[PDB]
This record gives sequence, structure tokens and C-alpha cells, in this order.
Amino acid sequence: SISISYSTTYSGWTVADYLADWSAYFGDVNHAPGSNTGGFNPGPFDGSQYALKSTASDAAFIAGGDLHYTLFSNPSHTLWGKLDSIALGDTLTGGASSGGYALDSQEVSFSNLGLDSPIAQGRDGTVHKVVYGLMSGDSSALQGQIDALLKAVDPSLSINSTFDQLAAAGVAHATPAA
Repeated sequence: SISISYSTTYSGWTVADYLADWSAYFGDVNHAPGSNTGGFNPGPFDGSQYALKSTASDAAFIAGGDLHYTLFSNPSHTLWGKLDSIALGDTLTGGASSGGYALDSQEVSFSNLGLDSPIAQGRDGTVHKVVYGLMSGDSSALQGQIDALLKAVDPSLSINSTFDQLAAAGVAHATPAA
């Protein structure tokens, strides 16, 4: 089952509102900005983490699992593999040469996502869509996966539940405010 960690600052917020405010704070890598590419750990093009900071703000996210980028190989420009976790917050630190990426202010994380996208699906894979959406101001793909994992625990839950309601259902725990 999905596991959620949230700063106690967000206990009374809904998941959907948190994600919408985070996304607006991150911005969109396209309609506004050499080059802030993000990074894989260990990298250069695969790793157990892919981390990206916004060019417009201090917002950042870290995707965790077993992730691969095809570059020009067939199918080109595809992020694929296992996506176990998404951590969201402010101010990326660390890297491959440091024991891994971390967030200075980790706000919310979603773990045991159980997403697995094989290379054959290319850019149509769910992993690709989740991660790309997070940098382009549209977390709807992530929200859709979270909502389905929550409903598999209890059909009354949804991305419109508050973090406190999710803690009552056993899948989320609060952490000290940063």
C-alpha cells in the first residue's frame, strides 16, 4: 500500500490542493524558463533517483526507483523504469557525489507507488507521464495514480482527502515542521 509522509504544516490541506499549489510554485519548464536539466543519481542517464529544481523558484522534486533515460536510442527521449516514490518540497541538495539527492525542506512524499513502465511504451508510459507532468505544471498524471492507490486501500479516500484524513486511514504520517 501507498505510504505518505507530510510535514505537519500541511495536515489540514487536501492532497489535490497541496499538489496544485506546489505545481504553481514550481512553474512550467516550457512556457517560461547552459540549461537546468536536473540530474540522475548515479547518472548520467539512469539511476535510483532523478531530481529536478525549478528554474523559476526553489521548488524541487525527487523521483525514486529504478529510472532510465533513452536519450537518442530507440525509443528516443523516454523516461522509463520503476517509479517507487515522489518527494516534493523546496531546495534541492546533494547529488551523486554525496550519498544522494535530498530536499532541504521536504514537504510531502508518496512512496510505494508501484509504477512500472517498460521501455516499449516509450513516452506513453505512465512513469514518463508522471515525471514529465511534474515539471510542466500538470500533476494530473501523478494525482491519478495516487487516487487509485488510495481507493485500493479504502474507496472513501481520494486526492480530495486531507492529509489528516489519510493519517486516520493508516497510510500517511506527519513529520515535524521544517
